[PDB]
Amino acid sequence: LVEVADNTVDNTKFVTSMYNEILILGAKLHPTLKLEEITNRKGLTPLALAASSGKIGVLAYILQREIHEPECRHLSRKFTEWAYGPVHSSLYDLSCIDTCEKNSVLEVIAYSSSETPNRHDMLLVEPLNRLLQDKWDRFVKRIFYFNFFVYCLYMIIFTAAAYYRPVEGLPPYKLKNTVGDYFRVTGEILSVSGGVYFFFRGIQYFLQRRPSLKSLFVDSYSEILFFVQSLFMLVSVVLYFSQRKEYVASMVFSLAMGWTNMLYYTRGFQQMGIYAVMIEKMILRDLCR
Amino acid sequence: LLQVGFTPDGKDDYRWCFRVDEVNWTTW
Amino acid sequence: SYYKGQTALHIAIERRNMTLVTLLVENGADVQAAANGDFFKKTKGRPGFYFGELPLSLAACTNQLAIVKFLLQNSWQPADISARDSVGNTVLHALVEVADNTVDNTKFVTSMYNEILILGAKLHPTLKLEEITNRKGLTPLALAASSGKIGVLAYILQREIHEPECRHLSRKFTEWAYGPVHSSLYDLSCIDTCEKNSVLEVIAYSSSETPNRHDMLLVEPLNRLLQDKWDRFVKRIFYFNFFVYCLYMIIFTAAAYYRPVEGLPPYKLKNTVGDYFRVTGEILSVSGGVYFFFRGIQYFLQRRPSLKSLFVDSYSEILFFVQSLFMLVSVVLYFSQRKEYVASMVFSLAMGWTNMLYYTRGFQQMGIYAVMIEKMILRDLCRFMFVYLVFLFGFSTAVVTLIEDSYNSLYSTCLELFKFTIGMGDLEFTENYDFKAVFIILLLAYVILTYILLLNMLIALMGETVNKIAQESKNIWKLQRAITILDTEKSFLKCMRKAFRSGKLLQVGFTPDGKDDYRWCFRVDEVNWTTW
Amino acid sequence: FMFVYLVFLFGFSTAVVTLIEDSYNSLYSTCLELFKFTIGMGDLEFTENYDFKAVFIILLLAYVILTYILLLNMLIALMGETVNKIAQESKNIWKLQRAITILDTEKSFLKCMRKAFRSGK
Ligand SMILES: C=C(C)[C@]12C[C@@H](C)[C@@]34O[C@](Cc5ccccc5)(O[C@@H]1[C@@H]3C=C(COC(=O)Cc1ccc(O)c(OC)c1)C[C@]1(O)C(=O)C(C)=C[C@@H]41)O2
Ligand SMILES: C=C(C)[C@]12C[C@@H](C)[C@@]34O[C@](Cc5ccccc5)(O[C@@H]1[C@@H]3C=C(COC(=O)Cc1ccc(O)c(OC)c1)C[C@]1(O)C(=O)C(C)=C[C@@H]41)O2
Repeated sequence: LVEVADNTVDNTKFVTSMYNEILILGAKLHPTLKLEEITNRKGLTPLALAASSGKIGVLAYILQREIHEPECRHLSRKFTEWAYGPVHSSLYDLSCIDTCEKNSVLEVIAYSSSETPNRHDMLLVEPLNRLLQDKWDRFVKRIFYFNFFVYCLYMIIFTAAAYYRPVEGLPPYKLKNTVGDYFRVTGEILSVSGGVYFFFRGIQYFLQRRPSLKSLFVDSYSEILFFVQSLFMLVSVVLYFSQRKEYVASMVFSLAMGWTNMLYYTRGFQQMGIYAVMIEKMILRDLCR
Repeated sequence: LLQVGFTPDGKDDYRWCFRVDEVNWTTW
Repeated sequence: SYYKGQTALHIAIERRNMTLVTLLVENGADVQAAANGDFFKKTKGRPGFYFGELPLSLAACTNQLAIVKFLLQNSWQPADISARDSVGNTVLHALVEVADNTVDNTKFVTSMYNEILILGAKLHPTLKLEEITNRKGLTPLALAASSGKIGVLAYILQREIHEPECRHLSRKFTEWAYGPVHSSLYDLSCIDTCEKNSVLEVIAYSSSETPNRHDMLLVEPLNRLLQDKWDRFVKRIFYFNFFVYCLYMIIFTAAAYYRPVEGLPPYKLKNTVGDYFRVTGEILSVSGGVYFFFRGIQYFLQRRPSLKSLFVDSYSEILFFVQSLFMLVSVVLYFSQRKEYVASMVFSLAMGWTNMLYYTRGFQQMGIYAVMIEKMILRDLCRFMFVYLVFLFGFSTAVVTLIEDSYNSLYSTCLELFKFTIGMGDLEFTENYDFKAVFIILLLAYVILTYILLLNMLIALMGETVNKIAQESKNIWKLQRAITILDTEKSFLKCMRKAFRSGKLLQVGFTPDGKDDYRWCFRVDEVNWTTW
Repeated sequence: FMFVYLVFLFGFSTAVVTLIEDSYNSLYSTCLELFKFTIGMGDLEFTENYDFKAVFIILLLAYVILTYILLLNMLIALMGETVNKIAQESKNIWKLQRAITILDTEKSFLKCMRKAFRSGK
């Protein structure tokens, strides 16, 4: 019933109605068993299937499914606490919406391939929008701002240690006995440590997701760019340990990438996001072809 | 994490919840 | 707190229970008591619905005309139409803010407002309920005008009641209708120069958050009154203001052009006609500076605008204050015996000349250019500079680090790459810098990324802005004219006193108390023959 | 749009020439150099050692951003709207011009109208 849906008002209404009827009848026949917990070969429930395949009608039905019938209450997903007037307090189940299993509605909508048609409008469904806003206001916001602040500091140190690179002799360079030399070597170490961190982050992301080659750039632009910056710094340090003057040619690439990559954090504001999105599409659709 | 209903099997069910509110007065 | 004072009467009223609400009062329940709580208060932080604290206010705001009528005429304890809650908003206030600016809701709220007004007048002809203000000290008319409730404002301004017993209630009086023409008389009792708040003075000084302010001035009496004011005395005062500022700019330019270049400031007044003219010009310039300084300070004290809306709604005032500031600093440094007065003086002068776009607000066709330049500098350019500077600084640190062994200093790299952004660069690739291929790759990437991608991105965004704020030119112009008229009227008290804002001061009806009422009026006419 | 542009040009050029009265020697040459700045044919040399160099740089960078980028593209968008408006309805635009041409040609020569036999019959 989930995949037979075609995302039209008539078909969605019909499929949801008959889904309700079959669910009620099965519950009447077999109250002991619950049919919504059984997964297919891919190991995802009908709720997860509807969320993943873009079936916005079925997902909207299941998420806020309210059954008023007294004998059928455990079936209801959303409970209406009270309604004094225009306000109507409601309680949503959230039983398998966040941190539920290897698959969940949020974790599946977020990690779509961009082929899904309704992913942009899928997050508009009441419980998901409210839950995401609550998460953002609760603890995610300050962690994001701390992440942005630390990367801003890392870019400042990377820029300063790149600006004052010694110009006399061939690499490596003996650690001169001075405060300035100590600061320069500390800055180099901080830069390379950031490089290793970003390298492992990128590798583990690519192992987890394992994106298809065609959709490697449509949906992982920023991850590709952070991996490329880390790669260039890694090659630079390798060539600096290999006693060649050609570490700077890779280092400038790494640094300009590093600075233009703070457009990744413009994703956190409502007004400033589009500039970071335009630059992406305009470089992949138009310019490339 | 509250229990808001009773299962047909007679055992109380405890489930997570997330209270929300909305405004719609055009329907009276 | 949450339920403070809340009783089953409130639920029955909100549940549209005809009898239960009746039974509560029949038993002896008193409605004069009110329920106040965080849920009832008008707070956006938490869910709530403000219908007023008075139970009569609750019943009225809940669309129950029969029940409120019964309560008002209830024998046991009639509800007090004049009751005011802790906030101050009486029933009329509550009806005003409960409006949501929709055809159905506006029609309903206006209709029930009329019914309650007529009923109260019947009960208490002696008292008039529309003159009582809330804690903020503004009437329901002023509340509707301020909060953007265009439906309620349009209702109250042109409220015509044909009923013979209810005539003093009517705001607009129709003198006669020979045909398509229908002479009308509007009250104007509290529309201009009424109190510390008035409909015009409140619409003009909105925060731009109000949705209908541009379309609020379209209401008949206000548009007619503003046009009459503009045609009567405001127009020549505006043109005299523009002429005097044009002369002040000419003198400021001439005395700035012929500044002495020998020695350090101050300069001894040479015995000549030219020197006398130069010192006279300097004095005229500084006097203009003091005038603009005090004008700006008094404006900022009167309005006291919020920091966020300091630039959205006071662009021109900020610019005039900044010009005055630069001249003041220039004169201070000229009295401090430093040659650095000219550096501030040129800023002051270019500001002065480009500020005559303020007076382009007075023409219909020329206004938009002064409006575009504003939005395009505050919305687009400001936030696009963040996007551009990460690019410029990243690529310039990159470039200067590459060839540290035109592009010598970080400043010169910044300048050369800015000219690359705006199409005035030259890709010479002549001098033999180290790592030439990497240098070429960097700057070609930079040109394609900024000159082609980013610059045209900005150009398309600004074109969208221009397209957006060029279609609706009339609305853009009319509000600027309204603010100009209000400020000109307020500048000179005798100007308003002898302007005779109202068309006439006539008595057109008799009050229920039997004493003739004399009120201001402003005759208007209109044409509509499709209705026969 | 020339009214809007000339306040900018004259204010900024009086400003520039007053600053460095101690290419940019005469007010005429300031006007010409800044007009080429408006239409993208200027050069920000910043070479000769004028007094108050930082203020000079700030003035001309402000001028370029304000006129070359903001104002010129404002005008270009406005003219594009004009072209868009009067290019959609080409047939109407043409037919009236043809009508006036026909009327004037007919009126120019009286014998032309006399022997033209305006009416079919
Ligand atoms: C992986 C890819 C596509 C990419 C890596 C480098 C080589 C890149 O050139 C490109 C190809 C290119 C080059 C020049 C013009 C257009 C495209 O585009 C980016 C890439 C293109 C630019 C612009 O990058 C952006 O779009 C900013 C951005 C937008 C949204 C984001 O979420 C984001 O996250 C990091 C970054 C920056 C560079 O990385 C950079 O700083 C320099 C010196 C090279 C640019 O290759
Ligand atoms: C208070 C603000 C915003 C402002 C003051 C000065 C510094 C200003 O640069 C800005 C920032 C700026 C600079 C360069 C390009 C864009 C923006 O914009 C104006 C300000 C921007 C310009 C353009 O001003 C205008 O928009 C004209 C104008 C339009 C509508 C008006 O109602 C108006 O009333 C006075 C003026 C003129 C300057 O004041 C000027 O003449 C010079 C030399 C500096 C310009 O700062």
